[PDB]
Amino acid sequence: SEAVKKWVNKIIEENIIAVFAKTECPYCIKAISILKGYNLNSHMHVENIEKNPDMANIQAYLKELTGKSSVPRIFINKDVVGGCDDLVKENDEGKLKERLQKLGLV
Ligand SMILES: [Cs+]
Ligand SMILES: [Cs+]
Ligand SMILES: [Cs+]
Ligand SMILES: [Pt+2]
Repeated sequence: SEAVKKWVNKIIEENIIAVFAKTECPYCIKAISILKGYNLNSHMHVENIEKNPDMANIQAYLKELTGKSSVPRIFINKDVVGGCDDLVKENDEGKLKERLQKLGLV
């Protein structure tokens, strides 16, 4: 399905911070809260892919792009950050702030 891929691509390309998430997902909530703590709201988009008829196609494409089908799936300026554990590692080790600095976001 080209439509699904194009839809996912538009979300990633039109938002510097793009998070694919689902309902009642604690690690989604944690990752989003961490990102909002950098005052990134204006350049963030969160897409709930569970409330979507094509969830499985979206997840399969996210796995093709990132290696995992699970949510949260986090992209920053089209680069794959990964899941919430990946975000926590980057945040604790300073890489997240460097990412955001290079983008003029921090
Ligand atoms: Cs912060
Ligand atoms: Cs937003
Ligand atoms: Cs930090
Ligand atoms: Pt949005």
